[PDB]
Formats: sequence, structure tokens, C-alpha cells
Amino acid sequence: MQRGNFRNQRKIVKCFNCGKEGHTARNCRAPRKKGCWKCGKEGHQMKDCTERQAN
Ligand SMILES: [Zn+2]
Ligand SMILES: [Zn+2]
Repeated sequence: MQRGNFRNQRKIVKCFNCGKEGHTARNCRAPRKKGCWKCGKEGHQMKDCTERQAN
């Protein structure tokens, strides 16, 4: 109990994805990066997203 975490005045918060203040990328609503725009899955660009295999 009372593990603690953060506690300081004049906190500085700035997102790494969109660059705006008051939040972090975990809390952000900007489009998800580092993943395909055509299927939504991680680890590739959508030109490597060739026809999908059966099951
Ligand atoms: Zn953001
Ligand atoms: Zn894809």
C-alpha cells in the first residue's frame, strides 16, 4: 500500500506521437502509428501487405 509513483509541482506533459501537451501517447487519440493503415496490424508497411493466406 502507498506504493506511490509521481508527485511534483509544475508537471511537464508532452505526447511523442502528435507533439501536443497535456497527455502521453498511451492516452492520445491521434491515429495509431507503427502499424499498417490497410489492415491495422503491427510490424509492416501496407505495400508488404500482400494477399492473405487461407486460415
Ligand atoms: Zn498525442
Ligand atoms: Zn496490413
